[PDB]
Amino acid sequence: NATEIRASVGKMIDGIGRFYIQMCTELKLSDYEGRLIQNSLTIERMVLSAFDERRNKYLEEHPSAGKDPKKTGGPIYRRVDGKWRRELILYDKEEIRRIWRQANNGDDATAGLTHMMIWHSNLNDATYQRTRALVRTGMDPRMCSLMQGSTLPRRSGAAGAAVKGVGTMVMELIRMIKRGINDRNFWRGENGRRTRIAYERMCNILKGKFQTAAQRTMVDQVRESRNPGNAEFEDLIFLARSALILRGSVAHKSCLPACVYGSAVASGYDFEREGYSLVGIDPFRLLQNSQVYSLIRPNENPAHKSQLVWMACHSAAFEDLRVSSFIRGTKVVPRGKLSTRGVQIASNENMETMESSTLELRSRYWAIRTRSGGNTNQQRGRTSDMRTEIIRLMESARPEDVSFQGRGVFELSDEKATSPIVPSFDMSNEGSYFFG
Amino acid sequence: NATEIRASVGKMIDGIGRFYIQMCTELKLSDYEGRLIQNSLTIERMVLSAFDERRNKYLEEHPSAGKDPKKTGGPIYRRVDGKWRRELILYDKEEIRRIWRQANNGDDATAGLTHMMIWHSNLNDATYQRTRALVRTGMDPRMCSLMQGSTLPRRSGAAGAAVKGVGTMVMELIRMIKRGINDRNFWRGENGRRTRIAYERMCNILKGKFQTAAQRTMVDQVRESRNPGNAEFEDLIFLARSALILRGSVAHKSCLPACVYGSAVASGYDFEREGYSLVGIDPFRLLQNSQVYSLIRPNENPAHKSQLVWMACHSAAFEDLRVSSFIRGTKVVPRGKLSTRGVQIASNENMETMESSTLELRSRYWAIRTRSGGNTNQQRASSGQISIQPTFSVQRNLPFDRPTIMAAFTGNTEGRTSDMRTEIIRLMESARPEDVSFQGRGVFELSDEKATSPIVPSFDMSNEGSYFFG
Amino acid sequence: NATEIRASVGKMIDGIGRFYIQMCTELKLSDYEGRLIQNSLTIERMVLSAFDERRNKYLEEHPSAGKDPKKTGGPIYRRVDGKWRRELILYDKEEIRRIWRQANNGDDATAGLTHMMIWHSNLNDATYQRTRALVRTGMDPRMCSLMQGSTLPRRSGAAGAAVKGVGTMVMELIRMIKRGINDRNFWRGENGRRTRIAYERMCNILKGKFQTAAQRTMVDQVRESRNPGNAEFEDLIFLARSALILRGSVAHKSCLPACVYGSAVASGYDFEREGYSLVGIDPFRLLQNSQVYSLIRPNENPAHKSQLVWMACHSAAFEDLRVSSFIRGTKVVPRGKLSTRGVQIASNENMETMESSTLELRSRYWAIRTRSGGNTNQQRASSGQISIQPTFSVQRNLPFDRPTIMAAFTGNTEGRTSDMRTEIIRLMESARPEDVSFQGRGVFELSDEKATSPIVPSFDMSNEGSYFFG
Amino acid sequence: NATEIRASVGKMIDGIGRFYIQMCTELKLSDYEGRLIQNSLTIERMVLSAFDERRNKYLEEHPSAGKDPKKTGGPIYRRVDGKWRRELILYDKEEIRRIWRQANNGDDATAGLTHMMIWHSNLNDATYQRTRALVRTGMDPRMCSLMQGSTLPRRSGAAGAAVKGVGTMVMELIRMIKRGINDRNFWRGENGRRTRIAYERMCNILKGKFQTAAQRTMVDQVRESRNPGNAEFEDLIFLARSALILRGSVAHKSCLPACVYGSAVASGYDFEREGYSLVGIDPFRLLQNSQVYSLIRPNENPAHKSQLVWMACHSAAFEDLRVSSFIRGTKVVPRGKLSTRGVQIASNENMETMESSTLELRSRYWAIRTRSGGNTNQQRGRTSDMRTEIIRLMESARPEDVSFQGRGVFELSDEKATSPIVPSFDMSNEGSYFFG
RNA sequence: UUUUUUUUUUUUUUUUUUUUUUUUUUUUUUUUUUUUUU
RNA sequence: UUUUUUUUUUUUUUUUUUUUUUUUUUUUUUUUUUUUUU
Repeated sequence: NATEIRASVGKMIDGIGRFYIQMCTELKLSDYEGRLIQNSLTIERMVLSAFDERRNKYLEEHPSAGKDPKKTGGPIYRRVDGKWRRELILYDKEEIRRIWRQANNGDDATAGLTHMMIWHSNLNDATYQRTRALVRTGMDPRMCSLMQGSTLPRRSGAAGAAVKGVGTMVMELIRMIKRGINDRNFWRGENGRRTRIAYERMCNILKGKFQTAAQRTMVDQVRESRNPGNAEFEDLIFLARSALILRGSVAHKSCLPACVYGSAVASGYDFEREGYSLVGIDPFRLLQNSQVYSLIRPNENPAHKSQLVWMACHSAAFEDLRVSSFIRGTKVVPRGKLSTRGVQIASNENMETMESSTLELRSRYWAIRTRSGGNTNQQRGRTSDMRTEIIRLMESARPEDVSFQGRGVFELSDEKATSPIVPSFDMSNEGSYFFG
Repeated sequence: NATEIRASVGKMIDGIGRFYIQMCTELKLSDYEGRLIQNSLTIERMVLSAFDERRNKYLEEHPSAGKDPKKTGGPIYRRVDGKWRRELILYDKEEIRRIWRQANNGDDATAGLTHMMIWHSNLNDATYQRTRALVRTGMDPRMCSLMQGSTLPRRSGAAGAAVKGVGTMVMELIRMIKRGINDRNFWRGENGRRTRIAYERMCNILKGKFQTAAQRTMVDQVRESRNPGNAEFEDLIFLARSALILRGSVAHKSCLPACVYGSAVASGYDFEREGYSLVGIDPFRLLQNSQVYSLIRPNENPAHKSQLVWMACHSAAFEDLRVSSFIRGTKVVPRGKLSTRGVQIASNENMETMESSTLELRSRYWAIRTRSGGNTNQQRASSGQISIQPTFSVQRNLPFDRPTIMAAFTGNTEGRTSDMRTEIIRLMESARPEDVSFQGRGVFELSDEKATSPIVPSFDMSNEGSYFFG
Repeated sequence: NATEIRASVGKMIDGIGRFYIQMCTELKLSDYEGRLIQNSLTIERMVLSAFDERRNKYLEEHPSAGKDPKKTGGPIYRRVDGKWRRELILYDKEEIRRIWRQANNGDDATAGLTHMMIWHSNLNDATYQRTRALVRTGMDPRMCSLMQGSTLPRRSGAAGAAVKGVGTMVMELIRMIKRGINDRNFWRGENGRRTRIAYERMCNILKGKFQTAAQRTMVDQVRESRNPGNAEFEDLIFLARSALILRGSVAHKSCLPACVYGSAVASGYDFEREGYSLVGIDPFRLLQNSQVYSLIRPNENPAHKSQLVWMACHSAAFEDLRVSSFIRGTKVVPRGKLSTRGVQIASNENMETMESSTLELRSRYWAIRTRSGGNTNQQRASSGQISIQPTFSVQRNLPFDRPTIMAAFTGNTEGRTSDMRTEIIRLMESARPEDVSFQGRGVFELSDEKATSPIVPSFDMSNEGSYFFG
Repeated sequence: NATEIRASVGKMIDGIGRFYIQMCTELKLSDYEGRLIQNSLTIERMVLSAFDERRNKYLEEHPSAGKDPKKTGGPIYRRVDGKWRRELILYDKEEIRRIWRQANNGDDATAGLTHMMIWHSNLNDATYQRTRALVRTGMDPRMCSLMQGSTLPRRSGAAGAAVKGVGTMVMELIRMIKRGINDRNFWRGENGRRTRIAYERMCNILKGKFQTAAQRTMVDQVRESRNPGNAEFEDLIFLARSALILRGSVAHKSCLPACVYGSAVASGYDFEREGYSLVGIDPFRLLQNSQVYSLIRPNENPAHKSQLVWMACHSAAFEDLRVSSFIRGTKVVPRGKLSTRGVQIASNENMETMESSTLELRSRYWAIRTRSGGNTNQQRGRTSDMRTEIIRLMESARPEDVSFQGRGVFELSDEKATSPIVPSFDMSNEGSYFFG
């Protein structure tokens, strides 16, 4: 049944929106200031810093960074008669812990935490990707496309584990392998047993993510090495460059700004009654009547900022630019010529130059975002023997194979997925590559 | 942590200063004679000749050069009632070996050796640069700027290897390549294996010195030649003329005269307690209250000699003249019109003409000297995606950059020639003589100790000449 | 070094004695009631029930036995004006967990746990041995002498594993073998892997316990059976009846009553300073000035109770009665005619009949208790040469023992049956009830502290009976 | 030329005999007491403890074992009117160092040191062999025959290295391998370089010791492992059990008691003039007119003691018993039923029971002792491939192949090796095995 | 015609043993009592 | 119909670099001097 899942997610987002309502009540912010992305961003890093129970335990025994008992950051942006000012207001974790507890009807609301942390991962992937660490592990910078969910820490659950990319898992496992190579860390002690356990958990997440049998079997055989040394490093690099084309079935969770939920809940649109979905039309139509204000530099233009915000909201920064333009109805500029900077504001930037303006989120069309792979795969002793079939499959692969047969782009006016329209692009080589 | 490094360097320089104190005690020199650069210079060549264990072993089996059992040179300069006299006093190595051993609390003090030999390399680079060898290998004399640390022999460690210039490594590797071309020296014997090993050690020092990925990769591919012949010669010449603009991150170690440390230690300024640094304010403030005497020819002027000594001390002979003038506060004369000669005195020069006088080392300002590079690389490579991920479920093609996909699992033979040149040339064309470097850093005042607030310099004085040679 | 081990054991027993002091403070018991064995016994079953983390986890998911959340038993015995009364006072585990944590200076003190559980095993072996289980597995009741450390569960560490007898391991392994025979439990799952692991751990404990090479090799070959069926059952029974004479080197850990440590610690005798030992004179001299009170039935006599308590303290219930009498200086009555019962009191016994009195622990002599074996193996195997080397250059054959040369590179299948039996049987026939053991060691006097001069005992008192059971 | 070697060894043994003469002069011992093996044995451990410059340096920095500045042991045995008494007389090293220096005409006489330490190794091999260490390394006790020169430390030179057995080298190399396995000792430091150097020196000694090409090649390939781990352990165990039959050409150096040389030198028999040899008739004829007294327990018999002393002198404890009996002319009892104990006397044994008597060293015949192997060998990727030829050679080997063709046992009266007599034994299976 | 190198604690009570070693959890048991009974 | 584990120091000045690192020796050179000469 799907009604129970819809009711659960509706209750969750209703609690999130009511928490947004109460923070707006408590912060004494104006109507416009309640529609600012920066305030929600800072509040949600406060959120993660309050439920990072592992880091809370680590920092209680580590009183450093000066004035850091329970309070971090808090750069609240406020309006005086047109101008803007930031105040470093410090909030302790514990009261916000109870305000959450009262916001979800006595529950912890860890799932909502997973969705907010994933949405932060989505915005991070949209804005900046780290070839720095990618080459710190020595892997080439030609796989920036598999850094989805890279900023997500381990503390997230299965729902968080679903959206992390294959390359993110590759980076996380190589970190553990290099740590176990630097020092003899795999002893029979509890630490070795626990890192072992985390290793097979991440590995069966990996093998669940893939679709073709060959890569699943080679991941199975990579496990057979009780002592991860150097050979497994190139083995899993080969796994990664095979997943470049033999991509894993990774989900795309559609989370939206902290405000969008709050504005919807404030207006009285109860999500429990009519039901809510995370993959269907829902996050599209909530943005059809949503107003969002944002802060922009004197050199930054808002036109690219709105498109980057739509990237962050729908996690389409790793998709083809042509398709995103089709759903937008307007051309989407690649990151090569974006005359904009990161959404977050640096701690040293002055305030006389900063200017607030609206963001456009309206899209002409809507589409389903399933956790499936291209139809091209369906059309098609050690690790090297399977690398042979990897190579022959790569040779069989073509840049022409059309995927996603039987599905299409839909119009906004339809609600039950009745009749789509088939898109068709013949616009030469505009560039289907967000980076470069 | 940085406290441990500061304590170590403080202990080292304290031992050096105490050795200077004991040499002053043993040589029966006066107070003024203990502030002479020449005495410290001769004593420190004695130092290197005593720890040159490789050369010690080579000369024990090679008893030549007449009276040379254990003693070399030793031209000690002394004052009689205003006049000067040199005595060729010969000191054997071994007693000075034990005096060092007692000076560093039972330790060998090889790091201090590295800093003194680097400081000799700094003074040599400041005074004279060898286009003679630069054209002996056939390389043009336009690259005299990359002869930093040229006089440094191989015996120095990693700290010594950090300050050697890119051109110094180029010269050292071309020497080995020419030796291996003259005779079939790369055999499977131990000599070939050891020269091979030294070769990759010098090469990963090189690739550590650079900053941009293209030159690191081409250095990696130069290694793939198991038999260094003629092609690698022009390959590494191209590497050098690329490093002319794509300069390597080479450190600048701030060593000071043998006396300056001794005078500071004698006064009781313990460096272990308050800590010491080699890059920060430290060598600047020690020179703020340091007195130095030097020997000058009857034709030489002391005004340029003091500036050349400041060059040698702070290894700023390869820097822009305008900046050095700004920190000095006075104009720094380029080597074209320096009416002076080398600091060291020739063995045949007479003594009635020689005159001793003070040197000025005070500077109006101070600045940090990091081992970083300046704005150069621009629009060379931005990686870029190779694959795509389906976010929306739309019936569409999945664009794959196939020809690079094949270059990821296999590949042909791009080569080091007619391939990396395009990138090097493209980057050189993108480079401009206008690009300002070192953003976010500035020149500081002496009165500040914690790097609080700098002042931004600005020169509009036409074309005074930012070129020490020529 | 031995000083560190002595300091560690001294700290451990000091913590144990301080915990005894604090329990005496908290229980509001009198001076006499603090010298009762029963109170310490009940408190120490509370101790084991509080650190039985495996059983704690098993019982949290199994809430049975009525009122059993965290509290078990607790029959505290108290005096009213001469008479005695038991109260079933229930203590939860957790507060005693923290009181331990504060008693060992923030440490868990698991080693002390091992020694107390071993001492409970020692008293259990002294009082009652189970031929019930010995014949439940079908093994004959003739081997009651190898039930040392039988009550010890697996949770003990290596120190606990050292004192468990060979027969205890035989029983534990036969239990696992019968469980694996009843059901197909050796699957490739985690349970099979873990029971496998515990099996080789118990087996290398076994082979470490033995001394002669033949039994070690046959234990090695018993391992080669991946599927323990029926043949291994008689194989290891043969191993056990061979260890009857070819006894294993099993240690004898000298633990003493919960009170004895507490009284010693209360008086201020710090064991860390002067050092402590578990094998030497130490537990002997602490009992030389120790007062112990105990509970005795109206029919039980205290004379045999004191001797049984000395058995339990020094784990000498499996030794020769004559030797124990010699160290005692008084005759030790065997269990055949002991007009006494178990030390522990049944839950239904009335209190008007129960009477408290002192126990005698003074011994005339003292002896070392090493984990060595006695004279047994004789004319079993002397290796011998297999090859020869030509010393003189003489035209002669080179004798090579070829059939063993083929057995050194290859081999058939000798088997564990009809092969090692011959050696075992041969050695048993070579064994005699006359062979004197422990040459070079003797019984010592109390007044000596450094093991200077012993006295050689000599018994010619016919056949008084060197057999505690029967 | 061989005259120079003969002159050198004659000068060396003349110096040794003159040092024996001077020790007899200095110790104030009687004529009988100068013919006791125990006195020479103790004096020669004093000798080795005085030239053990490595141990001297190690003990100067390690002042332990109570009163041990420069003096060790010294249990001198003396006669009072028939009875015997031991005195623990302590001699410092340094004066004996100069007395040596004056005894060899200003030279160190390290070669003589090598021969005395080898002769101690010979007596140790004759008396007791250590299966204790042989099984400490885990090797089976079925190779006690290859423990020749086991007690010899590394300090000996090439002459000492020649007589050490193959099994001795196997034990020494396994010790280093186990030490390098326990800790990461093969670093680029000087210690690793020096242990490396000692390793190839011991290995080319090994490959020089062997005769057939297959084992030399497999020893060459064992070297190719830069990191000696576990596989090389069984590799070299296979090497050892192959050398069981494919024995190495190990020399047998004929050293004699400290006294025998002294008595010969005292009588005026200059060895420089007539020449001396270590392999030929020489040590045989010097024992033909040598008188030796020894100490015997009240239960020990002198008949087996004399034979064991002849074993120690001629290092024939690892040879066939039948051949040794033939040269003796009397039956040689194997160690199984020797009702005797070690030659050296324990420090706690009482003196009222001890009795001194003569030893018989006369032999009916004499034979050359070359460093060659049996004629049976002349009649005949990894380590396992060569193990295959090892197995086939072992199968080709027979316990019947007669060796040493063209050589025979000689009579005493002949001096120039003119005519031998061929021995022939048909005495069933008396037992050609000294142990077991 | 083939050769003196040194790296943190060992060995002569004796002849084949003896020696700085460790908290894992899987479906119902046990203190009426000492060798049976389920 | 698929899920909150914690182990010794990191990160919001910014968008693809920058950062606790080390004594090896092989057949004849060099301080009359500063860019030639052998």
